[PDB]
Amino acid sequence: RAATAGVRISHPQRLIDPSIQASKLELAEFHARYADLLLRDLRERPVSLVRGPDGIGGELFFQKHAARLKIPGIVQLDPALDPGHPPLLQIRSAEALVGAVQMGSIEFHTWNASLANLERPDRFVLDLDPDPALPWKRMLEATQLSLTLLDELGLRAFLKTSGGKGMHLLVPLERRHGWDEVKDFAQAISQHLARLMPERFSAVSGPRNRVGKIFVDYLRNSRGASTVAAYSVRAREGLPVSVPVFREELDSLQGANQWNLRSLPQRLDELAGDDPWADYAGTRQRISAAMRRQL
Repeated sequence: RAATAGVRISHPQRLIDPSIQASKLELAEFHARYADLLLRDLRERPVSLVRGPDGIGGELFFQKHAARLKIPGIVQLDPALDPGHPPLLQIRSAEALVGAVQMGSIEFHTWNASLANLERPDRFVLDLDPDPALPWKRMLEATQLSLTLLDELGLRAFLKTSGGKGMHLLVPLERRHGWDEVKDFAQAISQHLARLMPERFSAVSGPRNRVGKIFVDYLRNSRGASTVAAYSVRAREGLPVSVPVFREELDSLQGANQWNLRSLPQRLDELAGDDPWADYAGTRQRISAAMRRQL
């Protein structure tokens, strides 16, 4: 089990994705090999799991809580953090990560807060969700326009493909605001973009509210909500990976799912050390009165 973080994988040959002949064992090995990358996000944050016991051709279980865990190493958080439910979950090691895969996990989504203080988010996320019939170039322009606004606000943002159909923007914040304050700020950004360019942006959820447009989704900033971890896999055809990218290579992208679990190695080799999110951990910013004035 040297390639699976010491974890025994049952039914190693069952297929997670028949389209590319990706087995459960392959998925487990990917998580062992890149555990450190995924842990850059998962290590100190509560995590929600997307489990697919029958692969992507079957259905998916979105799990936040668990009473009994068969994942050696997985941490069960204090029930007081979410009364009336079994413990929340936290993965802090490769063993726990691979163990989750052994138990059917395909996706890992994290909270916008870390164990240091789960009542003060350390980031907010903006997910640009497009109409399933909108040209990719539209998402490209929408991303640039969103980044320009963030720059004017004086906020450093970190971009990554979603592995699905849109782009994700992570904005770190000092732990000086409550959940509501941060979510409302994110919503204010969405609404601002919607008022400036209503033909491009929407600040209201629901497909019928973004026909031929892009919804600047701020709802993942609700306490308990979560966002796909950078470098993690999506339970979709081709097993796409969510990949951090440089703003300078944004217009060179052709989709939000160009990279997958097998092409990630090529991506890492091409970068050869270059880290799109090199300045993430060192970023120190907070919500200011000036930012609220601009919005």
